[PDB]
Amino acid sequence: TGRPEWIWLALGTALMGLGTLYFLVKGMGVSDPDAKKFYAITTLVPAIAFTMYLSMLLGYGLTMVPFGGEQNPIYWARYADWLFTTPLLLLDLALLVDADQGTILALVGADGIMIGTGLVGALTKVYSYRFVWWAISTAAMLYILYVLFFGFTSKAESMRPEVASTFKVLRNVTVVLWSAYPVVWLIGSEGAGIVPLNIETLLFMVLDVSAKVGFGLILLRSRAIFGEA
Amino acid sequence: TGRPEWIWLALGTALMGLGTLYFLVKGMGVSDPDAKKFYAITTLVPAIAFTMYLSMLLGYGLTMVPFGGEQNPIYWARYADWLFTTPLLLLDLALLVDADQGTILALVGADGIMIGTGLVGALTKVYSYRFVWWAISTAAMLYILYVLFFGFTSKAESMRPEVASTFKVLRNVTVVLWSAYPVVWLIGSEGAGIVPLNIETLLFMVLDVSAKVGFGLILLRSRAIFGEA
Amino acid sequence: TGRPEWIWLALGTALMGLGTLYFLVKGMGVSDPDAKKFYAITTLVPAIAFTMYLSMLLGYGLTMVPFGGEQNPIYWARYADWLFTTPLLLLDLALLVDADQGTILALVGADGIMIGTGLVGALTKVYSYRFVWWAISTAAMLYILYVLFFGFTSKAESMRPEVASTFKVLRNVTVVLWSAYPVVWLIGSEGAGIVPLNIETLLFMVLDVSAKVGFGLILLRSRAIFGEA
Ligand SMILES: CCCCCCCC/C=C/CCCCCCCC(=O)OC[C@H](O)CO
Ligand SMILES: CCCCCCCC/C=C/CCCCCCCC(=O)OC[C@H](O)CO
Ligand SMILES: CCCCCCCC/C=C/CCCCCCCC(=O)OC[C@H](O)CO
Ligand SMILES: CCCCCCCC/C=C\CCCCCCCC(=O)OC[C@H](O)CO
Ligand SMILES: CCCCCCCC/C=C\CCCCCCCC(=O)OC[C@H](O)CO
Ligand SMILES: CCCCCCCC/C=C\CCCCCCCC(=O)OC[C@H](O)CO
Ligand SMILES: CCCCCCCC/C=C\CCCCCCCC(=O)OC[C@H](O)CO
Ligand SMILES: CCCCCCCC/C=C\CCCCCCCC(=O)OC[C@H](O)CO
Ligand SMILES: CCCCCCCC/C=C\CCCCCCCC(=O)OC[C@H](O)CO
Ligand SMILES: *C/C=C(C)/C=C/C=C(C)/C=C/C1=C(C)CCCC1(C)C
Ligand SMILES: *C/C=C(C)/C=C/C=C(C)/C=C/C1=C(C)CCCC1(C)C
Ligand SMILES: *C/C=C(C)/C=C/C=C(C)/C=C/C1=C(C)CCCC1(C)C
Repeated sequence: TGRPEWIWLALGTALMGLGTLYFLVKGMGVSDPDAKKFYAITTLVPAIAFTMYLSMLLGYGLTMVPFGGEQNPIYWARYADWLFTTPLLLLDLALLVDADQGTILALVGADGIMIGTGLVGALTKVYSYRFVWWAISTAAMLYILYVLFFGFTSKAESMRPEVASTFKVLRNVTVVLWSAYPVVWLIGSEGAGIVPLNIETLLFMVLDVSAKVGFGLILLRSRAIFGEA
Repeated sequence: TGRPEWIWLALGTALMGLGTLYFLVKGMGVSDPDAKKFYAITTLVPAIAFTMYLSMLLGYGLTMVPFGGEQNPIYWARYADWLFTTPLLLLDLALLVDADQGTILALVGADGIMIGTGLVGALTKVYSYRFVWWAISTAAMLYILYVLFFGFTSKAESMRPEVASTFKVLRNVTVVLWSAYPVVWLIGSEGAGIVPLNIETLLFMVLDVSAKVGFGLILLRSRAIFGEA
Repeated sequence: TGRPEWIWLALGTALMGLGTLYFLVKGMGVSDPDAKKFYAITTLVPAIAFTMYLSMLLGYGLTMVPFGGEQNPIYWARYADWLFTTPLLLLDLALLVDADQGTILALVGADGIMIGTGLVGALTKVYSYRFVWWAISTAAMLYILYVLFFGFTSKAESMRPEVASTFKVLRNVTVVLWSAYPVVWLIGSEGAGIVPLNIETLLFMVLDVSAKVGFGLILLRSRAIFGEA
């Protein structure tokens, strides 16, 4: 394997795998029903990302897409990852603040549109249309961030202090990290092609590990995931 | 873009997009938890259909399927739309009548079979087998209509009068509009090829806008979506 | 159709179809809300398997995968079946013992990984990597079996005696039958190629009918699916 980005795919694979194992072992010896929900959701996230990084590392999760008169390597497995992991991450946030079902459905639905349209944009062969899908996806992302900041922050402040403050930290982490993804896509090989694939891959790896394992480390060490005992 | 059906794809795109915006703005300023559920479900429907009409308009959601000794344009994106939107529409109906979970699972499951087998039939290269899948899908549709008429009508009449009467209207709309889809498929380019694709596309566009935006306009203007206040 | 395995695909198709009809008719005349849930879940399982056996029989659910320097017939439709049916079967078990939501999410998630990685392994063109995916999938399966034996058996014994004893029987059936699948894959055409496809197909057919129709016959004749009346 001589793809230059292989090193970042290997490191992502390793870090997701180690993250999954840590959460799995940490979650052993938890009986609180509420805490079990968070452990289950949060452990699945890097477990799924592990499998999809491994598929990229082994070359399964890569296809060639012709656009701009070239054969462009597109790691389609990222979207398969994000389709399942990003709603789980939003579920962690929503459960934390005890969001109502309708809000959860809107968030997960907007998230599916965001990832779905990003995959279409990534596979689209007419260059200028790629950015049409990027814009729709980014609009869906803005909707999600809107809800997290101006709906979830409303109900969280009415929750327990440990819930309010854990939510606020995870909210901020999410807004910052999630916002970088459309930027990397736009400047990387899926978009304008300014940043080469190997650096794009490093950037997504840093984002993915932070948004998944970092997020989970903050969440799962907090007392907000337990019922008041 | 010189595909003659492009005009109907553009109009569908526009009407779904406008529908989505109307529901989104209308749903702003709703705090009732029950009404939020309906707004969320109903707004997602045309939002999803928007993306899939746009994919057809831009040519992404189209493939060529050889059968009957010809290369037949098959808009596969319709099924991707219907897979997600048709269960959401059934969820609107089920929540309205407070259906039990087992009935909801049966309906959504039968609906997945209906769309799944329709997609297989649409992609199948042996001409006579296409109609085998059409028959299975239509049997799944009959099951759904059975449940809506002879199960949901039973519990709705026990609900609030505004729930009973809003359900009955949406039920009738659904049965009529949904029944036309297998007919259009059978006589159109996916089936017997009597009606040319451009007219088939107009017909599905009229059905889709009615079953989604029309449906949602009836539902979201009714008082049945709010708790009794 | 001269594929030698066609006879087992036809018989599986027939037995799933007959199973579905039996459960459908049997479930007519059930009003208990709890029993309705089980009937809905259990009837969907062979209905889905029916469609996917039929797709294999008609040749839709078959692709050719080059590995080991040969064109290998891979029935990919099995995974499409298993992706939806195996979580439904686990849902039957979990509802029986009234498992908490977090445990259900872990089980369904691990199950998706198990089937997802098996499909990747089945489609992978580098021969030695196929067994990497097989090992990950089998690890996910071991996690599921662990939970069923050393978590579900814990709460079931605290349930009604008819629930405890119906669970224990279905648990044992599941562990035995589910464990055979990775073995058949490993020795069959997807793996080491010791057992030819036609015998592999017979083996999966016997397993599938037992794990689905057999399972459902035990479950749906038990009094554990009803509330105490
Ligand atoms: C939190 C613990 C870690 C903290 C740190 C995290 C850093 C993550 C990102 C690094 C970007 C690296 C960018 C490397 C750019 C190399 C550009 C290059 O090689 O340029 C040569 C080219 O020919 C002409 O530009
Ligand atoms: C509710 C507000 C709107 C109300 C109205 C909704 C109408 C929707 C459907 C119209 C079908 C149009 C069918 C057009 C058929 C044209 C056939 C044609 O061109 O035939 C020539 C051919 O060479 C030989 O048949
Ligand atoms: C429960 C009611 C039914 C009870 C019974 C269920 C049996 C299911 C499995 C049978 C395996 C059959 C294996 C057949 C193997 C044939 C091998 C063969 O043909 O070998 C020739 C070859 O050239 C050199 O090995
Ligand atoms: C190098 C190591 C790589 C990583 C290892 C292989 C990953 C895929 C395999 C198995 C998934 C196992 C299940 C994953 C989900 C577990 C959910 C959980 O922790 O559930 C706790 C809950 O409290 C319960 O009731
Ligand atoms: C309640 C839950 C709501 C969930 C809402 C989900 C909405 C997803 C919407 C749009 C994206 C669909 C993208 C589909 C892309 C398929 C691409 C594909 O498979 O392409 C294969 C090949 O390259 C070409 O045929
Ligand atoms: C021309 C315009 C085209 C259409 C616009 C682009 C469509 C895709 C983009 C964003 C989806 C936004 C989210 C869609 C779902 C919103 C759900 C909703 O309304 O939720 C209300 C609920 O009460 C909350 O708690
Ligand atoms: C509880 C929820 C229950 C949900 C129940 C869902 C049941 C779906 C069943 C059958 C349709 C499956 C259709 C799969 C079609 C895939 C076609 C495809 O991707 O084909 C690619 C290419 O053309 C060839 O390899
Ligand atoms: C040869 C025969 C082959 C098999 C027949 C064709 C299979 C696919 C067609 C229809 C699926 C019908 C719906 C399947 C799910 C029914 C769920 C159910 O039984 O629900 C009971 C519940 O109590 C309700 O409230
Ligand atoms: C809460 C619910 C949790 C659910 C957890 C699910 C996790 C699935 C993880 C990994 C498998 C993904 C496998 C994706 C395989 C796609 C293969 C494919 O479509 O390949 C087409 C073609 O052969 C090549 O491009
Ligand atoms: C664990 C991984 C996470 C949190 C991934 C998040 C990914 C995104 C927020 C992706 C967003 C995109 C856009 C808003 C537009 C362009 C395409 C995407 C999919 C990269
Ligand atoms: C918003 C879109 C809606 C309500 C679409 C409904 C679609 C159907 C009821 C499709 C039904 C079909 C059959 C019953 C058999 C042939 C194939 C289908 C998928 C067109
Ligand atoms: C109705 C069908 C059932 C219960 C199918 C069960 C299937 C499995 C437990 C499959 C398991 C696999 C492995 C553990 C590794 C190799 C690949 C699989 C998918 C065959």
